Amino acid sequence: GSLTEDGLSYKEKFVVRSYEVGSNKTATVETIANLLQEVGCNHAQSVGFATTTTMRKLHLIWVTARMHIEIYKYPAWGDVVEIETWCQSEGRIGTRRDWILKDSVTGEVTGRATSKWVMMNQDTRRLQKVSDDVRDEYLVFCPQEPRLAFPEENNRSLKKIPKLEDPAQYSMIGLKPRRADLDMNQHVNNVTYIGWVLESIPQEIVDTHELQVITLDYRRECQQDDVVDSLTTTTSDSQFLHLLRLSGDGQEINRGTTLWRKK
Amino acid sequence: GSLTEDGLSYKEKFVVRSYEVGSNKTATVETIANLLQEVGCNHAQSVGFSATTTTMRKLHLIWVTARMHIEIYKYPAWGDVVEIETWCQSEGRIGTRRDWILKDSVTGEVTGRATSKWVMMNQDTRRLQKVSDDVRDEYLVFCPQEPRLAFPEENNRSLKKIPKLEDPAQYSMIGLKPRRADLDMNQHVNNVTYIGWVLESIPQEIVDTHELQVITLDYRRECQQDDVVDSLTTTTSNDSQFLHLLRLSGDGQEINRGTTLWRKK
Ligand SMILES: O=C(COC(F)F)N1C[C@H]2CCC[C@H]2C1
Ligand SMILES: O=C(COC(F)F)N1C[C@H]2CCC[C@H]2C1
Repeated sequence: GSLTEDGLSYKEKFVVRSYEVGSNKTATVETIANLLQEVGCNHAQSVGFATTTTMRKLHLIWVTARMHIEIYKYPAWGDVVEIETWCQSEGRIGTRRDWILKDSVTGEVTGRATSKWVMMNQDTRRLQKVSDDVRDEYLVFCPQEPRLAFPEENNRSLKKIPKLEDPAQYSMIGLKPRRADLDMNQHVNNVTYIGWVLESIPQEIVDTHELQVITLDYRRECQQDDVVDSLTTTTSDSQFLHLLRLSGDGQEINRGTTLWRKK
Repeated sequence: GSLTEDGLSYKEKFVVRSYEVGSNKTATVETIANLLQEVGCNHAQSVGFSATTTTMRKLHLIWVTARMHIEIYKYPAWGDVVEIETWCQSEGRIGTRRDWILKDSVTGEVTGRATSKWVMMNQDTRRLQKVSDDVRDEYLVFCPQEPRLAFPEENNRSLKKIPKLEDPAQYSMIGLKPRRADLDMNQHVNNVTYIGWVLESIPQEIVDTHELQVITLDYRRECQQDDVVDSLTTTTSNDSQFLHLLRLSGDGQEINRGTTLWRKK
């Protein structure tokens, strides 16, 4: 696509593909999640990026800490969806990347997303606050006045997610990543976690309901040779509490919540 | 994309995406396989197939993949535009063939090509059957009459008989299950998932040092949503050759067999 007239956001139109849709012939939440990360990459490339000059000298990367997605209408197979994305500072806590999905024909908002990214060393995996010299390097590509995709004060994207208590109501055990699940850098794609979380949602809910909200908290990366267990409990529209953990020791890697509506 | 001037083939340009590339920052063979099935679906839709005829719908009949052969000379890089041209052709009452040609949008050179053999089957009973004349006439008007082969060679590798892998296998990837992302719109496992499962038993060292040049896959059975697969591999060979076997974890029922050919980077 291209940067908007002010250079402070990026837009891209995607045509939804045959293998990108589910049983309802509309894009899956993982296809939407894939399209959000693609428009985010093109926005970074269009302004010279995904690290700054300081970041590569210090072996620093932006890592996902939290992802929140709300979908009102899933684009059908053959439909064009327009996604607009931008970044914003959260001082020294990290960066936020926001998205707005629109119907290319009507112009209506059909979905929206927000993500929280934190600075981390590539080698030790130790968290880090954003330095001023780093902030100066990317502020010129962000709106100065706040531009929020989810502007509601105390909303679903900032809610504290509790840890799921054993025994879980549902579970999908023995989940492993394949080469298609890794990115260009050999790490498991952040979208795979969405898929693994939804694997423990019972098929009856998937057949009768539509996923409206998904909030995911990223605690630890699943390695190529790791095995995950996906756990789910109904906390309620249908509401679920989720937990991804290592098959062996039970080390937590993700926690989240989903909200579904009757079709 | 669109049908060509004669309406006997379809072309589409795809821009390669960030999540669609592997370690070498070029499209994976599963991304290529996904793009081939996407250009095939748009070709069917552009001539009124949204993918059976009136006779096929009335008789609960569908086209199923029996064999897929893909040969790649250059994998498109992240950001590159790849142009795929696809067409179909009759093989009398045996079935249909769908062929593909991948081209570099900048140079116009052929960077890859594929051929597939499809057979008619009843959706419910899963029993194969020959292409009837009533069906043949309904789709012949969308195929070239003179043969148009992507792999025309006198002794091409797309028609070679694949043997069954003998136990013990040299390599293996056990306990492979499909997730919802592996199913298509009809809830059946996507034919591309089998390519990935086959490659899961190729050792990582081969993937890091070699590039996949040829892959031939034979489809014997479909893996159900609640099935578990075992991927087996044995080296049969500057170039590396492998013999593959996908089978059910339990009884050892065969679902796929294939071969791969790799070349040093
Ligand atoms: O990768 C980041 C920061 O994390 C998150 F926001 F994507 N970026 C990408 C660069 C291009 C857009 C502004 C710059 C911030
Ligand atoms: O899908 C097929 C044939 O099955 C298989 F070979 F792909 N089709 C759909 C139409 C495309 C032009 C020929 C028509 C027959």
